[PDB]
Amino acid sequence: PLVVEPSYPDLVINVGEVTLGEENRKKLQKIQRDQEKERVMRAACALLNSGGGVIRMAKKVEHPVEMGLDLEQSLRELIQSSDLQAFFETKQQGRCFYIFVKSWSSGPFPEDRSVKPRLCSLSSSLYRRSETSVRSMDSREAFCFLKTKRKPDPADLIFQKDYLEYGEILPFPESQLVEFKQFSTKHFQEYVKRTIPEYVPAFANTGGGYLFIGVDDKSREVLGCAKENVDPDSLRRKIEQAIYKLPCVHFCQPQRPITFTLKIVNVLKRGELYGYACMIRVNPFCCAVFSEAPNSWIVEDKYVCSLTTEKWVGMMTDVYSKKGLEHKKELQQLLFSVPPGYLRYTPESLWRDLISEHRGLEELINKQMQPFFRGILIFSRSWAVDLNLQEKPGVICDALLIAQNSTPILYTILREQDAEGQDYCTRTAFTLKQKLVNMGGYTGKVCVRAKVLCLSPVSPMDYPASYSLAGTQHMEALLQSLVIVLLGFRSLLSDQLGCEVLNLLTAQQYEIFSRSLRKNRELFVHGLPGSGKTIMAMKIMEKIRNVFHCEAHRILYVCENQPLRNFISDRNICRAETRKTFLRENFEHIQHIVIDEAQNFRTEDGDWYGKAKSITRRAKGGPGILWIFLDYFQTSHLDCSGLPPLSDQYPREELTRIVRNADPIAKYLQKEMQVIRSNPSFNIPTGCLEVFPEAEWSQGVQGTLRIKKYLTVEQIMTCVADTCRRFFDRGYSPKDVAVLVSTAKEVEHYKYELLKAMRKKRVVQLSDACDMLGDHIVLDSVRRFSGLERSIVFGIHPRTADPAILPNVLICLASRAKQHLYIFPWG
Amino acid sequence: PLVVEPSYPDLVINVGEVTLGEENRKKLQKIQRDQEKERVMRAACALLNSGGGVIRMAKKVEHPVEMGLDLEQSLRELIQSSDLQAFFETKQQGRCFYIFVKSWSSGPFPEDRSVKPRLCSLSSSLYRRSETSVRSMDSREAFCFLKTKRKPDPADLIFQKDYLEYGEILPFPESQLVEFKQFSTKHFQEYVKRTIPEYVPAFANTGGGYLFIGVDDKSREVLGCAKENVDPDSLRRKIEQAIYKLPCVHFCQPQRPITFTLKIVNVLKRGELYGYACMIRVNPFCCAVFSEAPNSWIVEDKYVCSLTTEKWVGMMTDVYSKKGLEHKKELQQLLFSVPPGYLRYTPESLWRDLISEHRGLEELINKQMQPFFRGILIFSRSWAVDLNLQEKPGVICDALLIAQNSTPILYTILREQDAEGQDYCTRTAFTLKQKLVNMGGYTGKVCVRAKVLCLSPVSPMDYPASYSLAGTQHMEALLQSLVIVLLGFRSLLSDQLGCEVLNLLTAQQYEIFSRSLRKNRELFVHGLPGSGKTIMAMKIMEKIRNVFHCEAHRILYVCENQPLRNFISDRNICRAETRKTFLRENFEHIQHIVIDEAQNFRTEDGDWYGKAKSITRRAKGGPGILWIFLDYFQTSHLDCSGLPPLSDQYPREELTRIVRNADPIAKYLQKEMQVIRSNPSFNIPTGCLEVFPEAEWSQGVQGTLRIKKYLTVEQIMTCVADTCRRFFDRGYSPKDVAVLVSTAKEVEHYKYELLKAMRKKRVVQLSDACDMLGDHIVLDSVRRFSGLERSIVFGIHPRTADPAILPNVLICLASRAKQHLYIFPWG
RNA sequence: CAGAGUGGCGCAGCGGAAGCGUGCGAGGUCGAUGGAUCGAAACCAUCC
RNA sequence: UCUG
Ligand SMILES: [Mg+2]
Ligand SMILES: [Mg+2]
Ligand SMILES: [Mg+2]
Ligand SMILES: [Mn+2]
Ligand SMILES: [Mn+2]
Ligand SMILES: [Mn+2]
Ligand SMILES: [Zn+2]
Ligand SMILES: [Zn+2]
Repeated sequence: PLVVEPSYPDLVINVGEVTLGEENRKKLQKIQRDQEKERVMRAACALLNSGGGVIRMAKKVEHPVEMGLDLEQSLRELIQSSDLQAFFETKQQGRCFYIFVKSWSSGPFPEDRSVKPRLCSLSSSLYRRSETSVRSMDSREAFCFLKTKRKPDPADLIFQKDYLEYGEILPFPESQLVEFKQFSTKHFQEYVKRTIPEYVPAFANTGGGYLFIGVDDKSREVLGCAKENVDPDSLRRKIEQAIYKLPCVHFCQPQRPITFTLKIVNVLKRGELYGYACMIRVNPFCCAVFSEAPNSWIVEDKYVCSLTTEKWVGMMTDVYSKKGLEHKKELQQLLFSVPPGYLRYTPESLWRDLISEHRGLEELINKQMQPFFRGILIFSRSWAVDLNLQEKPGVICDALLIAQNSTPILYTILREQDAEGQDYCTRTAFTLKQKLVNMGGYTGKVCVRAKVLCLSPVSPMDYPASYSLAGTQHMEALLQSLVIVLLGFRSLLSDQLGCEVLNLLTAQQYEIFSRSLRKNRELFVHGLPGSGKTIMAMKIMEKIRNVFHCEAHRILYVCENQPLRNFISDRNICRAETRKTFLRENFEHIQHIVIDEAQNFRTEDGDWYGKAKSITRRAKGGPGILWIFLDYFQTSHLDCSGLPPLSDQYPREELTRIVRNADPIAKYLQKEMQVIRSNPSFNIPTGCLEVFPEAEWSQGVQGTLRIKKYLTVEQIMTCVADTCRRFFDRGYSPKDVAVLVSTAKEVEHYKYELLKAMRKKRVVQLSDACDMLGDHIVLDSVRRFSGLERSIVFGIHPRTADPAILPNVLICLASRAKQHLYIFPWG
Repeated sequence: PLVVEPSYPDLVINVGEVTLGEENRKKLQKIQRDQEKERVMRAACALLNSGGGVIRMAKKVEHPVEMGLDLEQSLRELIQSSDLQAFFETKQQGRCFYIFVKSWSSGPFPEDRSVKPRLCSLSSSLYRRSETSVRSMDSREAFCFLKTKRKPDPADLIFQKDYLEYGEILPFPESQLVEFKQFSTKHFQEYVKRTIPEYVPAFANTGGGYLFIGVDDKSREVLGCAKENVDPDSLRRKIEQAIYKLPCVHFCQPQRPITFTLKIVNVLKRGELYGYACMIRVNPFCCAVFSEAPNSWIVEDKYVCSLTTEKWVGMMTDVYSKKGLEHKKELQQLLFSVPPGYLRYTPESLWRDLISEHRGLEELINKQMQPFFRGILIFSRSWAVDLNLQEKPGVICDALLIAQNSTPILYTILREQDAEGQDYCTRTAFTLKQKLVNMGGYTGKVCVRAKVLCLSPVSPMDYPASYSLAGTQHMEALLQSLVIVLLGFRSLLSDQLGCEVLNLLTAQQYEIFSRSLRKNRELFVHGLPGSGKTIMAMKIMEKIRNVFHCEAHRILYVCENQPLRNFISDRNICRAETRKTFLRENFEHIQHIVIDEAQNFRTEDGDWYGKAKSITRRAKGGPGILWIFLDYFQTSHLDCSGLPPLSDQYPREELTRIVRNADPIAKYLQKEMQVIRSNPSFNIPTGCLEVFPEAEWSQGVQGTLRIKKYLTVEQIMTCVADTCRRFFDRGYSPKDVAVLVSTAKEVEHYKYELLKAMRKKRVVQLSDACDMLGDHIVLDSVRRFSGLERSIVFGIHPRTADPAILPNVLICLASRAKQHLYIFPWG
């Protein structure tokens, strides 16, 4: 058998001794020549179908040789093209000959998915009748034929005869429906056994037909087989067994076997029995019939394995993320932008952390990076763990180099040398390359070299020059495949990519939403939790600036909460104020007004809606913009909000697509919204909560949601500290974490407890919700975090005065978490 | 030579005598065998590339014979598939052998454009270096190669040498970049000259390479050619001339020629000059290099012609109604819906006219139609005229039969037997079939039979059974291709299809528009001329009833003009009234109000807008719907309309896509809207007319715009009557025509004047705009025709009392025509 | 435009099979691959 | 691969 070599960062199949050179291979005997050719072609097919690799063969002479015409032609047949260089490149050194094989297909969703076949095969074992000849279907023909099958005569006169005259002439020729065969003179039963697989499947795959055995096909003479040579019952039994032995694959019901009529008739010479002639009528088969199992190979674990018939048909007829595939170019430009003329280290925060914790690491890396002038060096605590592989103690970090005029290199940094370091690095590089091809959908020639570096005080293959990243196009394509690969795993870079995907989804929804600016002066925006209400408000204030050409301070933003007010003020896109400040001060200078979280306003301090109406109507350019954003699921009090009735809240816009939270958080939000609908708060007008989220909408961004109950306050705080420490060690910054509590009164108690639990984790700095721009964890109440978001949120003991409002507080908490949400309910 | 036979309704190529049968073809000399094969393959390639046809060949034997293995294999090579039955079917009758060829690709926009090449070829003449061998690209390979090009070494150490030593061993083998040749005799010059065309193009197309002439293949020793056989100057001249003789095609700029380096180096023997060795370095070429012209054939005019290199590359790399292509299925189910279980005649009005005009036509057709149980028979005055061919006097009618278990048949009915009737029918059927394939994109096996019928009391070819319409799928696909074909011509059916296309575009825009119903209670809809405003209003009322579940009489429609009132009222979708009636009467039972053409309202009778506000505000579902449709380009007076200010007209919806007029009418409306914008009326709001048509929007519907000036009134009347008579002869109805005049005072004059002409055309029935549902020509004023539309409009002498109102009239007139507009201005 | 590639060397076969002349019983799978044929070096195609 |  063929076995993949284990100590390489690629798929490497050793095919042993092979005779190379056209003269050398012509001097061989055909049997050994064909055996060597078949070995090489099985290896090539497996590598084509398994993501690419290297074929290693020892050559018997030192001097450079040509591969050979038969091997060339077999590779051409394998890829159905004369463009060998697109998939095969050879190098040779000393007594070694290498064939570097590119993947035939890459990714779960190729562009050519409906155009080209998924596999390469040495043979498909599919035959069809083409006029008077039987022709094997190549990979493309078999693909089309299986697609067709999957989508939902004077010969009969002779067939009806119960006997034939020796030397009789049949009145028709061979055709699409008729075949004439003579009997072999030597081995009659072996001959029929050989003949049935060639012709019966071909007729079955195309309209059926007649097979006459014992007929000269040049004369159409009936000859048959001498009775001394054949026994009709044995012949019939052999024929039937051969026909029933043929593999068949059904795309339908019922799955009845091949339908055929077999007649053995007497051949009478001068009216007396001379011999027997065989006639088979093959009726058209509903689906594909194979002469035998297809000759297609693939790499499974560490072995080169042939595909079964049904597995082959499944591949030929049939955690990935569609959002990554859709946005790969934008995501790559955002995170992995490749600069001109200098080498970039990312993530910068993790790089700075690593060089601070480890002495000489910066010098080691900078020394190793001297040869490379342009590219990106992507760091990580453990690329192995990033790819769902086992962590290795002693590995300081891993770095992936993607630089111009170089192949991808995975670096593993060790504090001190270890025996398993090289094996660990090779395993990680192999996994990364296979992911880049099979999950990331990279269609080029790719290799990842595994190099182990040490801090304290098998040989790599030389790949062809086509495996070095030539320039910007190659680097960007490889980095987009890397984006797709990373989005399928849990890691720091994966979470950053998920944040950017959520931002892109919000941008799409905002592009749709902003068309309402030209069409409404007053507008009531009813957004659902996680629908991006506040992002929409900020972007619409920006757009108002450019559309009405008014100076930024002419636009006013009103909200209920000081933390949200401060967050909006930090961007300088407008003037931001709280309901109380808005009602107290004077704003005749304001043209346009945007009100957010209007469901949380209150009437005691005045008629804010009337004041906003007056201010916007007294504008110079007609009645100014007055857009009121609100979300009735996120009501924080049972009092009157001061909004107009639901009948008078027109014109209306609905933000129903969740674009701000990962998939688990969005599902939790939907369930909580349904619970709210079942038990609505009585201050909300009856018909408000009948807004339903988009039925088939999903974010395609993976996140985290854990509910940890029955814990004490001390246990909760210890768990929070441990999780935060793990995130920070992996490379998350503190400013991506928020701890939200039941009420503002418990904030100080839980703050002291969190500091007690965190002083063990080397960080002692917390922040209030009013300082979102600081590099610290924010601890506050769910109420005071309205409109603000963090990647990681810890929800501690969500509870309120009215059990009816507890689902509301759960929604308000869950909607603040973008990717990771930890809830610690009461017990 | 090969010429298509003229007597047939298909492309028929006569290839003459051909030897058929494998045993008979083996007896031939190779020269004759190959000549016959080449002739048959030229015919097959031409038919594949020209929409299909029949190859006729006379065979030398009476009895049936198989085609022959070489012919089978050539056909398989031509279609790059063993599925011969998909494109070729054979029949033989006595001494004639027929090959029925299907089109390779159909239509200007095939669904597989990016996958398969548009042409079949005998050879592409494109060669690539494939390791150590040169291979020609098949059609698919060349398609991919030209698609790629269309986008905007130790060998060098031996090449750089000034001289070589006899017996020197080259240290490299033949490879992707190196080719060795060794000619040892006289004729060395001819050998290298004919070596150039096969190796230089391959290297040029495949990244360049080296050609060493004078190197032993097996040992790689430099031997060269004895001095006495080679003259270096002459050799260089031949090599350069051969290289520059190679055809090249450029997709780029600059179109620089092929770049190469040629060296004739001295081969020394112990320091003594022995001979010459020739070395060529071929650099990669920007584009495709051909060894010769491609071998591809096509039928143009009556000849089978070979494509030139440039035409072949164009066809391999590069009226057609795209709207028809998009909507073919809906258009077919609308106009050519095939019924189950009976034969349908269309158009029904034209059929009735024909059988009323001609005695015995009904029995003739019904007796001819007995064999057919299911299908459709499509009548016309002249299908030849419909297909832009010449009209033939004596043809009563043409009918296209599309029935199950039959081939398409075009019937030509003559009043009396004629000699040229069969030629006319055959030409029409040939044109129809060729259009169905090359313009309607029909990818099945299609033939149109041509039968001539006589009202007064070359043999046809028998097609394979696969050309008969098996059932619903084939008949519907053929009728959809017919829809596409008809939409590219002028005819009654083409106009009906264009009307349905306009309706489908309006329906798409209404689906986009109706989403505003949930979001708005008050809405001001600002439509441009031809934007479907009234259709939107009607459909929105229909949706209001369905969504609010209120009875139709609860919805009120208010307009300015009695004819539009009547037209809307007859729909029974609502209560419809005029402005004055609305002010006068009581409407407390009304929930919703829709107001159309609001810019034409007047303030004299009262505050209609205030009344509508009051009525709608007090509905059960809160404030009721109050949608006000209006178009300021279509104003009818200089007086105040009573609408609220433009700033107060919010929220707004703008209908900017023209969906109710054909392309010429839409372009005319766009041109005149600029004239309006140049000088708007003083009563019109300042900024309202700043709305613009959708930039890249086109209906894709053919229409007619004719402006006939410098004519007197009787000339106008005669032209109108003549055009109406021509339309009615072709089969149009009088209810498709409107004659619009400047004012109602001139209506009485023009009505008598128009009758004075129509009494010569045998129509004496006219009506005003209030009888739009009758079977008569409508004559009325342009303003009185507000909100209504007809397929054919004659606009006569537009006029007004003030130049300030003059600009609107031409738009207000042109917007009322759907497909045909005739304007008769002053002069 | 055609032809040739079978014992070290030169060569005949022309549908059932490995032989002749030279060189000394030995010496080749009839240039390679694929195809038709019940069946080949022999018929067909492509390639070197 | 070579030859006429
Ligand atoms: Mg013989
Ligand atoms: Mg052979
Ligand atoms: Mg066989
Ligand atoms: Mn046969
Ligand atoms: Mn070679
Ligand atoms: Mn060579
Ligand atoms: Zn089946
Ligand atoms: Zn070029």
